[PDB]
Amino acid sequence: MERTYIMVKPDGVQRGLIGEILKRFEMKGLKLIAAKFEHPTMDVVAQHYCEHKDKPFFKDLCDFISHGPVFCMIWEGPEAIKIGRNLVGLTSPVESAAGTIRGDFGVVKNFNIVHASSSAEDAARECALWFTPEQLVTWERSVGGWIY
Amino acid sequence: MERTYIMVKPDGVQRGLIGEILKRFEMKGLKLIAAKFEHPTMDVVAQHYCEHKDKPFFKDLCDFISHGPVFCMIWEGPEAIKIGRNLVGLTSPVESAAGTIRGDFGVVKNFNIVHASSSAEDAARECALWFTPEQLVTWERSVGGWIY
Amino acid sequence: MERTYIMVKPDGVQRGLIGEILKRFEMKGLKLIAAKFEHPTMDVVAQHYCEHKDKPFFKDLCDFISHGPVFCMIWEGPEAIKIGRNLVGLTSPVESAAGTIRGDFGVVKNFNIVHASSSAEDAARECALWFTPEQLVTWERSVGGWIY
Amino acid sequence: MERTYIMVKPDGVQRGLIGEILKRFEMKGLKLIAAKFEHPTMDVVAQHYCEHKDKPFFKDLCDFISHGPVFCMIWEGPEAIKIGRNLVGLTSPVESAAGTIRGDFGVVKNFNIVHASSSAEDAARECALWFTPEQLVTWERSVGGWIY
Amino acid sequence: MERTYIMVKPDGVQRGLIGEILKRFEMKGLKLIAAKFEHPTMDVVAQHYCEHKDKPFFKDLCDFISHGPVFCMIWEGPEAIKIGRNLVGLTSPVESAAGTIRGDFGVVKNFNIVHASSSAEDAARECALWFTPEQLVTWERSVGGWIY
Amino acid sequence: MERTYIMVKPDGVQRGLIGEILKRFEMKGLKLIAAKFEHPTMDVVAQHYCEHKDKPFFKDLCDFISHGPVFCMIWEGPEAIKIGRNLVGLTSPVESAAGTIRGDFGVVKNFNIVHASSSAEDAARECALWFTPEQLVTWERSVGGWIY
Repeated sequence: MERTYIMVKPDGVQRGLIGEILKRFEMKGLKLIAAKFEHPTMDVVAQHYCEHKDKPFFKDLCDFISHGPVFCMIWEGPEAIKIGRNLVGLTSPVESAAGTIRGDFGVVKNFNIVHASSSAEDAARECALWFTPEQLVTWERSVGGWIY
Repeated sequence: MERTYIMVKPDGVQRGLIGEILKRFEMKGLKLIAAKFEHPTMDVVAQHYCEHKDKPFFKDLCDFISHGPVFCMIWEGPEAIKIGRNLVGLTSPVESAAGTIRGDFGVVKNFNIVHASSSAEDAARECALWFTPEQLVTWERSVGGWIY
Repeated sequence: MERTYIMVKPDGVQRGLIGEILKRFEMKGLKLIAAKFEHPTMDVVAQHYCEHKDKPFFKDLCDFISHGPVFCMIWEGPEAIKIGRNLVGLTSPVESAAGTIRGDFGVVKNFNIVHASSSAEDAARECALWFTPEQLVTWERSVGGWIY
Repeated sequence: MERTYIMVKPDGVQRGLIGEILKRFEMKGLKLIAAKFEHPTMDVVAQHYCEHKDKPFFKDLCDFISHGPVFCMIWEGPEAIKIGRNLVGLTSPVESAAGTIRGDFGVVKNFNIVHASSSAEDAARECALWFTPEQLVTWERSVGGWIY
Repeated sequence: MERTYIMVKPDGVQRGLIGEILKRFEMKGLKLIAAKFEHPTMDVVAQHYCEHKDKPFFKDLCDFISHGPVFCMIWEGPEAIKIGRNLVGLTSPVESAAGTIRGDFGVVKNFNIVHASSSAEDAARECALWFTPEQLVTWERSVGGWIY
Repeated sequence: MERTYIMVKPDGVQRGLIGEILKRFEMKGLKLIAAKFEHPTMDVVAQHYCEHKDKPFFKDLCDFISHGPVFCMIWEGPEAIKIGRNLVGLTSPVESAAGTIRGDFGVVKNFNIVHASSSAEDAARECALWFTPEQLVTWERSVGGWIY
């Protein structure tokens, strides 16, 4: 039972894919916990990409996301993190199978539409980093017991 | 040039229609300004429904929405308010034409999926009431000039 | 609280529209009670079109449906009958609005894809005529109380 | 039995709507006669829009369309012209109902995505003008006898 | 040339997925032979799942399916069985790729939405068992010679 | 940076799939350069299948396509050729994964709906063979820099 951080990146937003991406997660049956449209701050972006702290691309990459806008979500369910990765596809859209977001919509990795958490450790950081705890929604799905 | 407040209500959320509704607004070409998933407070709900202040249904209605969850949006464009009404349909889904959200998904008015602002005055209140000003996103669509 | 009889006609079946039509009624929120794919008997068709018993086109119309195949459904809900008409469109496709089954898929009256009960009296007859009591399914939807 | 001229205008092409529009005509059941993607010539554009020869907005209207690109189509069927109009919606998208092309995707009237032949007279002119005799395709649909 | 048994399980029906699934089989081009919505009998269920006669999870598995409802189908085509498997995905949805039924809509394996015949042996058993000879529909597609 | 030739074959045209296919390539992000609907000449078909010049099935395959109709497209982008193969699926539909054109719509090799250039060498030949230089459209997408 997990929560994963999913983020429509600026290219996703410019291309009008927010609704499509949300809907794919919703139909999959993960439970929505948090969502918001935003212009991120540089500090949040720099923490988000902390693992790439001192490499040549770091500045350009941070600039691209902090310029925004982005659409932020947290989704909940058994093996949510792996499911997010499955729905999104591989890092390179050219290697992504049709059916996945990247497979269906992306061309080059610089513009791969959407972020999904990579691991339990990344998910734990990302969920707390992008959303304050008052933004987490407690609710119960009448239909939930037929999903898991 | 207007902004309208659009809200997926609890029945919308339970039925898995957040993504579908967002996507219909996105494809229409209105520009997204603000969005968030939330559990509303009674005080916000009571202000939202202020025009029904002292009628028999007021308590039940406020309870239904404040129990939540809801999905909140603001959308921008020429005649956004009228466009929101067009996409959503008439108050009673049974009177709503197929193609509209209510036409395509709703059965009875108590469960009509989604709220759209009714008028310029309602929109002005609703946008400021549901969203703090730091939640409004400034951005520019590369494709915008082909929409309006 | 009503039950309406809905029938994908042979032109609809030939064109691969059974699923699309079932889906529209399902997405609308009506509760499915009954469904089967069949080659109808001439007796049932002749009863179905009994109001036209003594008219010129009667033979051709009966043969058309009895030759089949058809897909039969019963759908339940408040004002299901009116809702059926709303989803299907006007008798002639050139007059049906986009969004409806005929408006989206039909070209001429004789190939108008699908049948919906026209009134309470017709539905009462059609539901019992096309389906036996054994073929009516009693069940309870967990999400049902969010629809009506 | 008519032929109507349908043209995806530059805004339609910029917004990635060619397939969406083609698909809607195709699902409606009209028979495709001709199609091509092109940069139109100024001569053709001024001739197409000749009814507007002496008018303030003529030079801008022509420039917009001849700058291109456009996707040109011919569609065949009983009452094809009226049907084109039904699928597309009214001149102004704000006044176009959901389910039509303009109702689902348009906002303003300068950017209303697609053209449809207005009348029998207009259709005959437009077909002869945007297409050459040898671009018209003769073929027969196996399923066609189930459409009209 | 094969016939495969496809069954929308109770979770599928609860989640409003009957039309979605039918539509995917229909678009794939397999030919529909039989369909019905039913509350299955305990006798049929225990027989269908006989390979699991003596096992801890037998009594719960049968109860789940016989409580119902289910939507039953037969689909015909060259290598229909393997195709059913391809459309549906692997037993566990987490391991099912996007684009399949389970990959797009499933989360856990107890709630994996739909059954598909596993092998030729299984298909012949399942068809004879969930359907009676007179529920099988003989018909011919005009477009069928363009599919196989 | 590549151009790939994509062709809806007669079975695809007969089944109403032109729009669906155009839409998938458009949604993927490749830039449309060329498109037309046509009855192809035997000369062009024979060249198209020249690698099979001296084989038994050659006559039947040539007749099948030359009888037509076909819908021809050229699509541009980084690795367009590989992307074309990815969207279309494996040569045989029973082996193509759900999500692909063949995986979603095809049943057998001979009716596999659509053609995509197989390699750089094939694409270079196919683009010039099926289209004249005059039919290539030069244009610039406002949203283009968000795709690649």
